[PDB]
Amino acid sequence: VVGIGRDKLGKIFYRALTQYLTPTSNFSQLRAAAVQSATDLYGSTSQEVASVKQAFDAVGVK
Amino acid sequence: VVGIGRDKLGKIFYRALTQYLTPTSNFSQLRAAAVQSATDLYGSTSQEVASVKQAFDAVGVK
Repeated sequence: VVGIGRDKLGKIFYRALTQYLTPTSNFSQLRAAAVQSATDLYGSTSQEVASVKQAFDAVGVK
Repeated sequence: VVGIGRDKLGKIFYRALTQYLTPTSNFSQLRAAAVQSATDLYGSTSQEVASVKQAFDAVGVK
């Protein structure tokens, strides 16, 4: 699973938008925002961060 | 009114990244990707689409 267990990504991504993201966002801004979000929500010793990272990998290159 | 609960938001963003997004992505590209994910998942005139849009809309104003 390329993002933990789909629905569980919710917390990370929502936070990544409303706290870490900008109106003038690119792909990389999202990446950092999402990793930071995961790190804060579930700790960084977690596969939850690794899963956030994994999402970015398979973007168009499925 | 993010009427789905942050946990549902995860389903969307996995699909948004891996199936709908580009390597050379931007905020506007992501808007569509997430909205479209939510459409596929929960119908078009859906609270899921409403909650997704709202996230992007808040970010875009500050």
